[PDB]
Amino acid sequence: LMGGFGLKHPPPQILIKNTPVPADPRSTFNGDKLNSFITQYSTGQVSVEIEWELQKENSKRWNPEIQYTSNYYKSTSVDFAVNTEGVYSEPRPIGTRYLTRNL
Amino acid sequence: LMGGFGLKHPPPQILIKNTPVPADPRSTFNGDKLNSFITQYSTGQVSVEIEWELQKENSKRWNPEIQYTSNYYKSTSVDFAVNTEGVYSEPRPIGTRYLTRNL
Repeated sequence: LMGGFGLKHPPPQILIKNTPVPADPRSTFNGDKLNSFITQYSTGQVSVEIEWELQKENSKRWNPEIQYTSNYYKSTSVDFAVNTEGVYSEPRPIGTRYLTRNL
Repeated sequence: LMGGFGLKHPPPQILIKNTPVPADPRSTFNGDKLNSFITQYSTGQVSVEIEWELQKENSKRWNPEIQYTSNYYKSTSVDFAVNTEGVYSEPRPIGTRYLTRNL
């Protein structure tokens, strides 16, 4: 109901964790669990690639369609770009429905 | 200079004419040319088919382009259609230059 593709078997969820590294323990045995660790974090790269299938539009409409376009007039900044501070923003929401079809 | 493709050998020009059909002449020979004809005209069908080669656009521009689009707002008639009297009109001239490229 938020929109999308419903899936019985959606793309699986991917879990990631840092392995705990203990700090130096006591030199005499204690049976309690170890609560003292070295502080860590990790960084890296992630890639994702999706193949999409397209359904081409085949239409005998004579007159031109409605299209999504960018504003022609001058502006202080470009839409869908960074500003002076280096912040990327998205000006408006963009839907999918422009071309037409007979009911 | 009006714009277009210059051609040393352009598509050839096609000439068409009704063949003259004489009206009944005199029953005694005269050597002057015949100036009296039957009035005629012709109608028919014509087809023309052109193959066009396309140059695809390959671009890394991040932000959206300018596109030619039709007006969204309500109107008394549709652009590029017939009116109530059956007259077809073209509202505006439409150029070819919308997508962009680096200089």
